[PDB]
Formats: sequence, structure tokens, C-alpha cells
Amino acid sequence: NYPAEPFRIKSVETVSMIPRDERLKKMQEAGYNTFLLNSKDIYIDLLTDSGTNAMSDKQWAGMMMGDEAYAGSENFYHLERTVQELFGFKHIVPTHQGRGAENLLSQLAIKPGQYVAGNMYFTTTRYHQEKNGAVFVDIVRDEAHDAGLNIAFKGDIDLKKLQKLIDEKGAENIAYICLAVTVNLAGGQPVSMANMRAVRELTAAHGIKVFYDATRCVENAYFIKEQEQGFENKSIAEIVHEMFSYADGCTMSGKKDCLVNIGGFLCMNDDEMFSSAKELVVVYEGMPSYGGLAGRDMEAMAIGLREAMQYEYIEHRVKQVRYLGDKLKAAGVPIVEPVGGHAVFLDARRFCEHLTQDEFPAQSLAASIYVETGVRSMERGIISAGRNNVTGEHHRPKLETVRLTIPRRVYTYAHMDVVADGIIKLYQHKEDIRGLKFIYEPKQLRFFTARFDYI
Amino acid sequence: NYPAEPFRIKSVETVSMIPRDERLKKMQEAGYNTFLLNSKDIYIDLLTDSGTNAMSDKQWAGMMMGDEAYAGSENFYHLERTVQELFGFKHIVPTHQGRGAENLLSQLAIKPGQYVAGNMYFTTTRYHQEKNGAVFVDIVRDEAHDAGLNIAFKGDIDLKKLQKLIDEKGAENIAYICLAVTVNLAGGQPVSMANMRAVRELTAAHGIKVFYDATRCVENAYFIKEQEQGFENKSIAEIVHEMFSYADGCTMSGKKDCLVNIGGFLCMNDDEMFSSAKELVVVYEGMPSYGGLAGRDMEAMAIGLREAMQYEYIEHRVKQVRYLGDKLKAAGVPIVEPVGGHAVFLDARRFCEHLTQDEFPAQSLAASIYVETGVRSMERGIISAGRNNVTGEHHRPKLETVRLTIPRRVYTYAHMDVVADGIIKLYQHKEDIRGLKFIYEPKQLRFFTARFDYI
Amino acid sequence: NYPAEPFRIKSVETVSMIPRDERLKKMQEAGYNTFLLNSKDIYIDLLTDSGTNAMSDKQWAGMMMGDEAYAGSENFYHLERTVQELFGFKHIVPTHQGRGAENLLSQLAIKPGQYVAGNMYFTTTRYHQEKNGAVFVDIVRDEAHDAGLNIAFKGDIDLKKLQKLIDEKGAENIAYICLAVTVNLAGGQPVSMANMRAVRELTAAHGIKVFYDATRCVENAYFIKEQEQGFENKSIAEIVHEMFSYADGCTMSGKKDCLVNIGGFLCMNDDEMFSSAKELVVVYEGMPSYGGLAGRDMEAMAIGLREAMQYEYIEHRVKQVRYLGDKLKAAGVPIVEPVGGHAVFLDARRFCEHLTQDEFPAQSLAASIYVETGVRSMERGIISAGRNNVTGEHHRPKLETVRLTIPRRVYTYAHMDVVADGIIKLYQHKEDIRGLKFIYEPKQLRFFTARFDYI
Amino acid sequence: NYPAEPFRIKSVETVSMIPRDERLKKMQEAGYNTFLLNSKDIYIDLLTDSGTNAMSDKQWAGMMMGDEAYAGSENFYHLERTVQELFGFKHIVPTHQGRGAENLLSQLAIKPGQYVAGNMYFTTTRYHQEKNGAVFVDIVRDEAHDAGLNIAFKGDIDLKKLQKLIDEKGAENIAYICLAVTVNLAGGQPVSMANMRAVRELTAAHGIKVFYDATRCVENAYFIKEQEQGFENKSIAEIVHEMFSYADGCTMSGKKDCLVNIGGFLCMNDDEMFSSAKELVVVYEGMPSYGGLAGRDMEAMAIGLREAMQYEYIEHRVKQVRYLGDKLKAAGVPIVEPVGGHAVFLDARRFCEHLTQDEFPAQSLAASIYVETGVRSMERGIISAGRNNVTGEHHRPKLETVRLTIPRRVYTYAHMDVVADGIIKLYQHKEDIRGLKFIYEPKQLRFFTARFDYI
Ligand SMILES: C=C(/N=C/c1c(COP(=O)(O)O)cnc(C)c1O)C(=O)O
Ligand SMILES: C=C(/N=C/c1c(COP(=O)(O)O)cnc(C)c1O)C(=O)O
Ligand SMILES: *N[C@@H](Cc1ccc(O)c(F)c1)C(=O)O
Ligand SMILES: *N[C@@H](Cc1ccc(O)c(F)c1)C(=O)O
Ligand SMILES: [K+]
Ligand SMILES: [K+]
Ligand SMILES: [K+]
Ligand SMILES: [K+]
Repeated sequence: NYPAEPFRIKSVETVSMIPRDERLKKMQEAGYNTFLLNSKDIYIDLLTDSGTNAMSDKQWAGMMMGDEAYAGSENFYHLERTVQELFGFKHIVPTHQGRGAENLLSQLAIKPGQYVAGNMYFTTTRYHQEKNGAVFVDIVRDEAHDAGLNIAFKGDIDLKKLQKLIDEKGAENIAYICLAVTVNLAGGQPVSMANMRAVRELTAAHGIKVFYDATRCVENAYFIKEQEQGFENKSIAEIVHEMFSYADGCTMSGKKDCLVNIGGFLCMNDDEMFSSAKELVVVYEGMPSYGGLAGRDMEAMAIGLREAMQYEYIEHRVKQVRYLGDKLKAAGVPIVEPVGGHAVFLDARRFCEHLTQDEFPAQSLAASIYVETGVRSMERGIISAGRNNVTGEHHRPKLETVRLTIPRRVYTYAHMDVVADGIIKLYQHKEDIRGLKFIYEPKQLRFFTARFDYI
Repeated sequence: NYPAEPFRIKSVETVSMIPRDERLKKMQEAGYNTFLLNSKDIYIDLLTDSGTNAMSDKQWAGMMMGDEAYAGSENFYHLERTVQELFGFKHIVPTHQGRGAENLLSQLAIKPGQYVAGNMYFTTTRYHQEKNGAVFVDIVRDEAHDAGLNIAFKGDIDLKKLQKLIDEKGAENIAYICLAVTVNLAGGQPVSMANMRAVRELTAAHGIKVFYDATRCVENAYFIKEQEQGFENKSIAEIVHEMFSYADGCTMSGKKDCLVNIGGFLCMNDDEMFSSAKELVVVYEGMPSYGGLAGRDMEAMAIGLREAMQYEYIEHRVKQVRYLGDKLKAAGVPIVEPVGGHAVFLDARRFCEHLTQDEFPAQSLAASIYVETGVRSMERGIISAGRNNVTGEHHRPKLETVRLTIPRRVYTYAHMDVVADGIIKLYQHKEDIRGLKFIYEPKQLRFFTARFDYI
Repeated sequence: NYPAEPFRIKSVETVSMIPRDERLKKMQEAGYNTFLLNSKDIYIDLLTDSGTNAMSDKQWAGMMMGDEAYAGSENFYHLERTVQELFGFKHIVPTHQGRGAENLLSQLAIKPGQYVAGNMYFTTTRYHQEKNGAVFVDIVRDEAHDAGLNIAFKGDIDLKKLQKLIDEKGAENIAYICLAVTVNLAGGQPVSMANMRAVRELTAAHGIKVFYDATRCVENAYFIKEQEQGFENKSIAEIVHEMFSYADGCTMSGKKDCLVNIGGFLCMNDDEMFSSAKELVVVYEGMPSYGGLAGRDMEAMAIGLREAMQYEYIEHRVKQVRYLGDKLKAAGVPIVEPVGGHAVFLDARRFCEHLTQDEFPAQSLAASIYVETGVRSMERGIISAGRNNVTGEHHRPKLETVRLTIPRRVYTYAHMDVVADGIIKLYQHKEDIRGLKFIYEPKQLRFFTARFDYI
Repeated sequence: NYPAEPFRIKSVETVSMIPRDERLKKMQEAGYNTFLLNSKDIYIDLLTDSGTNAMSDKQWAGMMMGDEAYAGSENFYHLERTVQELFGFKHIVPTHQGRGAENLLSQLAIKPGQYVAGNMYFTTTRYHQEKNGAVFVDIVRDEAHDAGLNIAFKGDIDLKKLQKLIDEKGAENIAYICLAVTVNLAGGQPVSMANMRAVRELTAAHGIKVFYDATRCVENAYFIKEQEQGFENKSIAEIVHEMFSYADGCTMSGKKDCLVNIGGFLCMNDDEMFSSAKELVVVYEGMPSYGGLAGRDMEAMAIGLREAMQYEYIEHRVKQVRYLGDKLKAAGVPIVEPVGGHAVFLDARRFCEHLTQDEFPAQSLAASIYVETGVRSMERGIISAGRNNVTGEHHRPKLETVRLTIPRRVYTYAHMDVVADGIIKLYQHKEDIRGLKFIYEPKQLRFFTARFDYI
């Protein structure tokens, strides 16, 4: 079953329906790198679900009532009481987006030499942990690394790996547990309430802190309601509130599940850490009452978080992504499984099994997708993995994928059909997809500006 | 066969459905007239495509640039030059919506006792004609009155009927010909360019004026591009401009094909009529430099009329309607054919064959659609047709229909599926729809606020 | 005393500060007729206070929550309950602006041959009365016609003239009393609560209806609070509510005191007349639940009317106009007295006593004002009075004035200084102002498009 | 002498004042730190000109055209080309505000143990310099530290002090020169073009880099046009472009002179520094294609920077501030002279001569201003100056001031009169202002959330 949009269109965004031949010229001018494409040349932009969401009429009304005061903004107080109500944390500090909050948390909670353990990782989160002296330990369940394994709650932490780490390193040497919901690197996989309670109860017995990377906690809450026995009678808001009752705080990118284009925040329960966070936020972000956000954006984020609690909205969000995955899977197109909350990942290694990884099959598949459909997707393979600057060799990730990342409330099922039909047509002649070679490679951030040509 | 939306969603508004028990209460509280239901008590609102459209990001930018000056507003100049360029008329008078322009035209162009002849009547148009002393004559071809007859360009004027009117009454006794594009009450049926050219040639030879009801002229232009031989390679803009070259002026409800929520205008080429129009607009609408519109709405309407010229937009607009008709027809649901530009018309005579037209099956069907679905639709039969102003009896149209009217850029195909699925289920117990009778009848345009009760 | 703005600036409107020499060229291209000037060439536009107001951040938020449904809009219900609460009338019908409501009232309440009596008149109001068969009778107090007489509540009806009319014409032959607040033609003069009660008590004894032209009722309420003994302890909202308790209904131009750019409405208490008004509004305006307004504008007008009840806002509004009048009066510049609620009127006859009225001193003074300052003002003299089309002679009004009309919340005291300093400088060399002659005169609405040159 | 606002008010927000009894409660609840008061409890908020500006209608139109794409946004391209054109730098990295750019610059350009020399310190700038291992050296001329000394271009660097630093430390030990325009903590004092040219010539000869704090560069350009010989006929844009020709890059808080509520950027000419900047911005701000800003805010800031170039706008901006200073000085109120571009600084040492700087007279004066007036102002003395990071003692600046900071395009001269009149009355019982002492002191940037109590 795939539900209809639980909203109607209030206003539309103009696009340039350029045809295939012109799309080819734009792709060549971008050096076959979708990251170099101009937004104005893209019909359906699936590069990321971060900050690309459509706001409601209620959020736009709030955008007209920005109290832009430097301190004491009414919009901040609205955001504060909303996050306190919905997440249950005692103290909240806004940040301009998620990695601003991660910067704060990692400076507050890590002493050099300590360990941070998590259910896999995200690039910015792990960078700020390591930059502040932590050693990262992956404690995710082993199944999360099987990209073809179709099982529920793949994001769960292995309690046995967590126990092993405590025994071998010592509780006092573990800064915190970093539990992400959902788990982006596994394809957007959810974590169960049962895992969140087990982790809280093991860490509490040792005095270890747990902080959530809550960026897609609402998709996570939908999976819990859909699939975890005993949550059929719970509202999304009830599930979210219980999720965060097992954490000491969180970092949040409002740009994802708060249904906004900018914004985030840091939560915690400890008064002392909150006092230190306020001393630090002014260094990087702004006042504790705006944190690098305009008043109107705190207001949009406060309204959006509350909108995200509506069951019909989050059900349709997740099931629209699932519609895309299901349609591709039905035509035999290889994808990471299960489909996550926010994106479908094509297995470009299997899609283009006639190409070696050094020929960048995901980069090339993403270029072909745009040419055939006007859809932009993200390369998440060897190119994004970067080059080892010491040895000069590629970082070679096991996962060679193209990410079809779905912004919230922006596209329809007909847009999902544009995407799927185009990919399926490409799959039926997949042997024709050509490999790519560098013609320009920057020394760093190569996924952002590298240019290619066909082999 | 059905294109995806040629735009993205920029902002949304939530939708909801109240339980059938409450919809039943609401329907009897509205006296079984859909016009009297409240907006909030409705899930998908297909009452009308008038003023319910979603504007674009460019239009909303123009909404922030309202120049609210009483005379000489930049927004007025923008609207004036846009209409001059796209329609080709010499003069434009803005009005707050279409019936304000009809009011002006009927007072300017009708001597009491003269005939106005058009391709089927429309409620407000015919009232302003008759209020100013004209007798309406319907010169559409007979086929346009048969719901099930699937023929192209049903809106065309019968040239033999027009020739006969000129012969029997004399050209000097005919105020003007009123040529509507599309023809709303025939089902949204288009008029061919060949017919517009033949009407121009025959009227000009007798010195008779031709004024267009331009309200859905862009939907009309799409049908010409799609189906009229020789127009397949002409742009929508080119077709629209040529359409109006066969007219002496027009009335326009911007609320339809100008993609706005309010606004309209009157166009003419004649200098003396324009001078008289400026005197009269001050009485009813406002100064000729704003015509009862805020500056920001003249801006939105100028921007919207130009957006409407985008082929991909209007193709999708029309085919979204066609998708709804195609799904209903594939399931055996009787509809007006061919499907028009703006709405699907259920054939209430066949849906409610157990009822006579004096039991108002169209009014009754629209109530029952709401009760069982929460979708709002409009009566378009005997109740709308009003009473003969000589005998006091019902006007009895062959078309007794219930209109599912699609606002532009608001709903998705998934919303069309919801509508279709709910009508298809209701179709399987159509015998349960009761007949209605008046308990309150307005003395003119009675459909708007009439109240009924079951027989 | 002149209070500071009781608001701050949320957003600004861009203007083109063109210098004096360029202003002269724009004035010549406009044929020395300020009505022909382009808004983009005007620094301070004092043509009218109608629909030129600045909205608040709260109103703009409401502009993002337009429920654009054709019937049953939430915005209409908000407007309805606001007007019912603040004005106290039982029934309300929105109209696109004031003269739309006047059209409705005059068709509902006048039988041909009847009289309508008022405290002077306004052009559109009196047109709709006379168009529907009424004979207008001025029953204002005689002092209102002395433009130099500085006395309070100049707008009051002479109860003796009203009694004389009842005695001579008969109560059954009087359609209604039309009481305007404020009285525009007298320079924006207020009416006292005591006069409103006396008029209600005389008309009620004879069964005569009283309808208010309430367009500037909030300025009127401020004068009552400032100057009528016994109202020092009453809020503006209390005074407004009591004002309308002495009427059977009203016509309202929201474009004035409801702090919006478009909108109005018709109020009444009588159920039967309300039923007839609903049957009529659909002819000219729209549904009883939108009346020719977008949903967002009903919402803006509902919010704006409520904002207009704040004492500090309306005190500053009136005292800012008074600042302009006081400054001019202090330099000896001749003005109509007392200064009204919305505008200062220069006495161009005395200002340019070296010019005859046939040389259009007000038209010329308004052109000089724009050239010297970038301020646009309205000619309210012989030009606007029009020409007698039967005899070809000018209508020669006793009042030859230039109206400095002040939009609400748009300008500062520094802008008022620009206006005053420029006029005072012109007054010090007033003998240099040249007379004007027609070089183009349209047959009607000549103030709107006539062009002049210097004698 | 004082020009009127070169714009109209497009929309407003209400202001209010709570009784003195409640302001007294609020002030002690904020621990006598103005930074801790709530926005709603304030009547005229002069805490800061940062991010509190009123945007224009054109900026709000751009706000509706946010292109929220993660890369390749039209808004990014618009900002990039606008800054390239107006400032002349080769490369731009957006940041969410100015201290995000300062964070990047200090990490990119400072080797630990090197010197950074600037024309007086600023709080966030100096913290990021010292956090990355630099020693700050103040090379502004001595006069800039004397509050009452009325001399032009107080912001100028002392070339002798710069020459001495190069001689004693060596050019290789100097990370860069930090030249701020205007100089905030000297009172908003400007820098001459002659000084910018002389600093460029002396630094280039030693291979030393020069980076500008561009935050109030347009106010600075106005002072150059007004007072520096030879610049009287150059446009603001021309002066700004020439100013930055003497720099290797800049940090910019758009929140000041770009007329926006959020936003900033980092500019540089060097390719290798730009490459390193793109790596670092991803860690702290976001991808180089949005830098932690929504697309709509990059658009607002591009539009705002260009509006800031309008002479009449910036002349009025600066002279509005000067009007406030002129009125205070005419009444004997001790202020910093000359009045700067963005704020009037009351001389707290002379206002509170009965207090020593260890009793924090500036902090105390700002509290008492709020209590007696409801106007909010900011401490700009010993509390802001922080502590010496070697001895642990207060930095002791000669300038102990209370800042009345004027947001751009928000307030009127009448609001300035209210401020001035309230300060003038407080001046006549200045002996009542008590001294303060810390009860809570943050370990860095302590002024933001410090809490005090009376001694
Ligand atoms: C309101 C509708 N029609 C309006 C209309 C009008 C009147 O326009 P306004 O609603 O803008 O007055 C004129 N001509 C045609 C063909 C129309 O369809 C409707 O069909 O729901
Ligand atoms: C917030 C203020 N200043 C910010 C500022 C900054 C820091 O900018 P952000 O506040 O945008 O981080 C940098 N440089 C100068 C000269 C500044 O004045 C203020 O003066 O209130
Ligand atoms: N978390 C978001 C945004 C993001 C973060 C870091 C990068 O390096 C990106 F390319 C994008 C996401 O999943 O896209
Ligand atoms: N009532 C308003 C608007 C108005 C009405 C009729 C005219 O003829 C005008 F010129 C203006 C006002 O006082 O301007
Ligand atoms: K974004
Ligand atoms: K509407
Ligand atoms: K207007
Ligand atoms: K702000």
C-alpha cells in the first residue's frame, strides 16, 4: 500500500524541463560530476534530503514573524519549549545546523585519548570526535554491514561489542556512546526501542554518557511504530519522547527531520554541561538564544518539528521512498536492502558489473541517470571515499552506490516514477554504460569539484 | 501517457478527513448544498478551479513587490503590457474578477431588447446579459448538449445557427457574439481555431462585435495544439495570440487560467468603449489603474498568465484531469465525454437513473459524494440553470452533471486515485441516492446558497 | 505633543530619490498632472490613504495562511467573528472594497423616488444612491461648509434639518440616513457619539433606517476619545462598538481604517436584508464567504481591523497628520481647519491668490509640490469637479484644494518635514507659481488623464 | 542637516513598554546583564546592529526565490558574483555569520606563536586568533583610545607601531595584519583610504598578508566620501571596491552592512588558501556552496550588499546615528566622539565618575538605562575586554562605554528622540547608579552570559 500525499500543494517551485540532448550538454559542462550541475538545470534533485525540504503554510507564516533580536527572541523561546516538550531534554542550545552542534558536543564531552563508540558513523560527527582526541569504535551489529540483508532494525548496536569495549578499555576511558537514528551509512536503517533501552541500561550501570545523533529520529520513530511489536498503539510523538528518554542529550540537524532548510540544535540534561555549552556556543555559532540562526528560522524549526510528529506525514514520507525502492526491486535493479527512511541506494557495483571500481561505476551511473531523466543523484562510492594522501591510492569502499535521496514534501509518486522508469530503462541496457576517468582531480574534497571524461 | 508534474512542491498545506458520521451532520447542516459546506470540513476540495490555484515561487516573489499606489503602479504597467503582448488587445481594464468585467461589458455593449448569442450559457455571464436587457440565444452545435458523445471541439459555434439568428433578427439587433473558451458547462470543451476564424468572418461581414470569455483560454489553446490539424508545432503563446485576433475584446477571470487566487480584467480594441469602460469601472471596481485589485495581485496575475504559456505546465494540467476521467471511465462510471480541460463531469442522469431531473439528481449526487468521500464537488445541472425569467419554470438542460473541478498545481495523481477510488465504490450502490426538493431558493443565481431537503 | 511611532520598521519599500531637475522632467512627461505620475518616480506618495497602508508582521503571517477555498474559507470565518465582535453587527458580507458594499446596500435599501440624507456625501456612495432612484439631501450642520472654522465634530448631522426632511417628505419616503465617519468632503471631520445617538433616536421613532459609511470610523473614534467629554475612560474598541450600536448596518472600506491594501464589507442586523444581500453579492462580488477577496485578504483585514483598535496606533496616526497641519499653519500656509484624521488640505485658492480658478491653482500647486519635494498630492478642485457636459462649463467648487493624504504606518515625521518644508518654501515665493491650461482634456474622468501646460 | 528616510515603510512590528516595576524585576532576573533580558520585555532594542536590520521589499522577494539545492544554487551564484563585483576578491566562501569566517581564517593563516596585529581588538576576532596560537598586538594609534578626542579617522593604524612590530619580531613571525572597517570598539570609527594604502605598501614590502574585518565597510566608505579629501565625487561602490584592493582577503558579517538578519562570508585571492578554506568549511559550516546558510539567505545578502551601496541609504544611516549623538551632546551627556557609523557610545567613566572601572560602570549603566527607559543597550568596557590569558587579571581598556546600537532601517528620528530624552533625564541623577560584581563569570567571551550583583 502507498498512501496519497497527506497535504496539498500550496505553492510550486519553477523548474526547467530541458530535454535529453541539452541535459547531455549540461552533464558534459559539469564534467560528468552531478555535484557540479547547476540547480537551475535539474528537474528532480535527489542529491540530498538535507535542507531541501518543502515547508508548510504554517511555517511560512512563522517566517513572517521572525523576532530578530540578538538575545531573548520569542522564536527561541518557542523552539526551546517545543524541543523540551517533544524530546524531553532539559536544556537546548540552537546551532545553525547539525555539525555545529556536533562541534559543541565533542569539545564538551571528550578528553583526549578517550573512546567514542557508535552504530557506525557519519563523516562530520566522527571528524569532530577525532579532532577532539577520541578514538572511534564501531559497535553496530554485524548484519548492518551486509548491504543485501533484508532484516528489521539493522541499525541496532551489538550489546556484546559494547560490553567488550567497556571491559577492554574501561568505563572511565569512554567519552560517550554515539547512537545515530537512523543509521545513514547502512542506508538509513532504524534502531529499535529495545536496543535503545538496552544500551541505556548497560551504559548507566557504568556511568557512561549516551548522546543521540537524532537527525532522522522521526523516520526512525515511524519504523518503530510500523515494525516493533508493542508500538501499534503509540503515537509518533510518544515514540520520539521515549526514544530520547534513553539518552543524556543529542545533536540534531533540523535540516532533515525538522522539515526546514537550515537549523539544528544541541540538547542535554546536565546543568553543568549546559552551562559549558552556553560558554562555547558564542565562540562558533552565536548567542544561546539564536545560535547562528535568524529568529524566523528558529520559528520555522519549532513549527516543523511539531509537524513531523503527524503520523500521516511520516508514513507517507517513508512509504514514498519505499515506493521507489519497491519499483526498482521489482524490475531486478540491485539496491541496498532494506530501503531506509530517506533514500534508495543503487548498487552500482552490481548495476555496472562490466566496469571495475577504478572506472567509477557509481559516478558514471549517476551521470547517466541525469542525462536520461533530469534526476540528480549523489555518488557514494570510490570518488566520495577520497584518496589516501600518504600512499596516493584510492580509498576503496565496499559500498559502490548511487544515493537517490528524497527531500521531504517536495516530490510526488509521479516524480518517483520518472526516477524509477529512467533507472529501469538504463538497467535494461546496463552494459552500454561507459567507465569514467579523471580529467581534473583536486587534492581534497574531490567529490565536490572533480571532472571526468568517458574511457 | 501521463506526465509527471513539471514543477516541484515549494510549500504545502495539510489535508484531513473527518469521520463519515460528522460529514453526514455537516451535509444536512449545509442543507445538502455543497456550496454551503465549510473549507475545514473537506479533505480534497474539487468545488471549483476558480481562485483555488497554487502560485509559484516567482508569483510569491512578485507578491512581496506590491506597489500599492492608487495610480501608476509598476504592477499595473506589468499587467497591462503582459496582456497586450500575450492577448494582443489594445486596451485593458483590470477588474477584481471575471464577473466584474462581465458587468462592465454588458452595460457597455447591450441595448435593451437586443440579442446576445453564445456557445452555451454561463450563470454569471447570462445574468449580466439579461439584467441589461438582452435575450440570450444559444448557438453552440447540438452535439455539445449530449454528455456521452465523444467528439472533438464540442465548444464550436454552429455557423448555421449564427447565420439564422442574423437572418431572422437582423445584425443591428444583436449586441455581440459571446464566444467562450473553453465552454465550461459543456464539460470544459474546447473551440477550434477554424471555428473562431469562421465566426470572425461571418460577424465582421455584418458589423457584429465578438467578445470572448477568455477564462480558460489556455486550456483551450492546449486542445488546439493537441488535436487541430496544423497546430502541432505552434507554441501555446502563438495559439493564444492567434485565438484572440478573431475577437473585439474579452472578459477574463484571472482566477482560472492566470494561476491566481483573485483577479480578472476586461480587454477591448475600441477607443470609445475603453473610455466608457474607465468611467464605469470607477463605480463598481476602482480606478482604472487597479480595478479593485491590490498591486501585488495585478503582479501575481501578470506573472501567472505568462507561466500558463509553458507547454509542459498546461499539458500536465489537462492530462491530470484526463487521468481522473480515464480511471472513472475504465471502471464504467458514466462521465461527460470527452474530458474537458478543468474538470471531470459525472453524468448524474446515468449515475442516478432512478431519479428524474425534477428530483435534482446532480445536486443530490454531489451531497452523497461528500458524505461517502469527504471530497467536495459542484452541482452543474438544473439547479445551476436557473429559472426562465418569463414562465417561472426550471430551465431544463440535457446536461445534468456533478463537477469534479481540479485547481491548477494543487493535487497529485495519487489524490486523483483517491477521488476515483471513492467514486468507483459509490457507483456500486447508486440506487441509494435520494431525490431533493427546495426549502430555500434564491431569486437569482440560486445554486450558490439554495437549501434543499430529501423528498 | 507628537508621540513616537508605536511600532518599528519590519521591512522597507525601495524608492527612487531622483533629484529636482529629473522630477521636473517626470512632471512634464505627466503633463503637470500628478495623477499621471509613475509610482516608481515618487518619493512620498500622498495621493490617497486608500489601500496604501503598511501591514504588520502579523498581517503578513496571515497572508501566508490564505485558505483559498471558494466557499467556507477559514479566513472568512475569522473576518466574520472579528467584525461581529468589534462592530457588533449580526451579519457581514465581504466585498472587494467599499464601493462594492455601497452597490449592494443601495440596491437592497432604496425604492425609486425615495430620499437618502447624509452628513455631506462621498462620490461613489452618492452615485450608487442616485443610480438606484434616490434623491440625496445634505443634512450636515451648516458649520461643516465653513472650511476655515476651527470647531470640534464638524461632521455632525443637524437634527433640525433631519426633522425638516421627515416632516416635508414623510418617513416612508426616506430610504435611509447615510451617516459617514469621518466626513471626507469636509476635510475628514469627525462625528460625536452624542450626534450618533440623537440621530438614532430620531430615526427610530419614525422607523427610518440608518447606515454608516464607516470607512474612517477608527479615526472618528480617536477624535471622540480625545475631545468628547465623558470618553476619557473608554477604549477605542469600546467607542467603536458604541458608535455602531446606533446604526442598522454599514458599508466599510477596509482599504482605509482596516490597515490593508484591498478589502471591504457590508454589515447589517436585519435577517431578511442579509438574505437578500447574499442573493445579490454573488452577482457582482463573489460568494457570501469571499465576496471578491482572496482568502489571504479577508485574513489580513480581520487582523488589521483588530490592530486598528490599539490606542497608541490610532493616536499616532491622527497626530502625525496633525503634525503636518500644525507645521504648515505655523508658517502661515492656508489649510482647511480643523485638520482631519487622514489628510491635510491646502487652500490653493488662497495659496495662489494671484491665479484665477480657471487657471487651476490646485492642479498647479500639486505639480509644484512634486517638483520641489518628490511628494505627490491630489488635486481636489476645479479639475476633479469635472465639466458640465450639457453646458460645457466647469463645475466650480467652492473648495479649491490640494489634498495631502497620509497612508497609515507608511511615513515618518521626517517625511512630514520633507512635505511641510517644501510647501513652506513654495509659500514664501507663492507669487511665482504659474497657471495651467488644458492641452488634453478627456470627455470624462478628466482628473485621471488630463494634461496641462503653463500659461 | 538630517535627511529623511530614503525609503518608505512597507511593513511594521509593534513596540511596547512594560512598567518600571516590571523592568526592575526583569533586570535583576537577568542578573543585571542586558544580554540576558528577553526581547518581548524591551521597547526599543539597541543591544546591537548585528542581524537586527530591516530588509527591503526586493530582499523579501528574493526570500521567496530560495533555491535550496545543496550545490549549484542560483542563490550561491548570485552571492558569489555580487561579492566578486563589489569587493573585487577572487574567491568567496559563505559562512553562517562573521565568526564562522573568523574561525576559518584563524585556522588557515596562523602558525602557533605568531603575531596578529590589528587596529584595536574585537571579542570574537581576538578569541579565534588566540585560540589558534597567535599573540594579538594593537597597532591602532593612541588617539583611538581616548573617548572624548574628536579627530577624524580614529580607526587608522599607526604606521610607526606597525613598523616597530616588523622590526622587533620579524615579518615571518607575523601571521597577518587585521584591519577592521569601521573599528567597532573605538566607537565605530572609520579608517582612511590613505591609511589602507600605506598599510598595504608597508606590508607588501615585507611579504605580510592583510585581511580586513569588512563587517561595517560601507559605513566606513561613507566616512571616506564625507571627509577624506579627493573622495567627495566618488560613489560608495567605487570607494568600497578601492578599499578592498589593499587587502588579501576579508571576513564579513553580512549581519551588519549587508542589511540581513543572518549570514557572512570569507573572501580571499589566494588559490591555495581557498582550497584549504573549502576543506575546513565543510567541518564547521557546510558545503562551500551554502556555508551554513539557506539559499534564501544567500539571496537576501547578495541583494542587501548591493542596496547598501546606495548613497542616500548610507548617508541617512550614519546621520540618524549622528542625530542621536548630537542631541545627547547638546545636553551635556558625555559620549565617545566623533560619533561612529553604527552606534552612540555613552562615556560610562564620566556618566559614572563616582565608580571605578572595577565596579563595572559600563555594565551598571546599561542595566540602569533599561530600568529607567526600557531601551536596551550593550556593555562595551572591562566586561567585554575579557581577562589576560597569562595573568588572569581584567584587561583594562580606557574606553568604558555603553553602546546605543542602531539597527539599519528599523527606527525613526522620533525613536531617537525617545532614547535621547530618556538618557538626558537619567543623566540628572547619575550618582544613583551602583557598582556591580561578578556572581557568575564564563571562562571566555564572558560578557555574553555573565551574571552580576550590586556591591
Ligand atoms: C466560478 C466559476 N466560474 C467562473 C466563470 C466566470 C466568472 O468569473 P469570476 O468567478 O471570476 O467572476 C466567467 N466565465 C466563466 C466561463 C467562468 O467559468 C466556476 O466554474 O466555478
Ligand atoms: C555582534 C557584534 N559584532 C559582531 C562582529 C563580528 C562577528 O560577527 P558575527 O556576529 O556575525 O559572528 C566581527 N567583527 C566585528 C567588527 C563585529 O562587530 C556586535 O558588535 O554587536
Ligand atoms: N548529512 C547530509 C549532508 C551532508 C553532510 C556531509 C557531506 O559531506 C555531504 F555531502 C552532505 C547528508 O546525508 O547529505
Ligand atoms: N475613497 C478613497 C478612494 C477614491 C475614491 C474615488 C475617487 O474618485 C478617488 F479618486 C479616490 C479616497 O478618498 O481617495
Ligand atoms: K538549504
Ligand atoms: K480564492
Ligand atoms: K492598493
Ligand atoms: K537575527
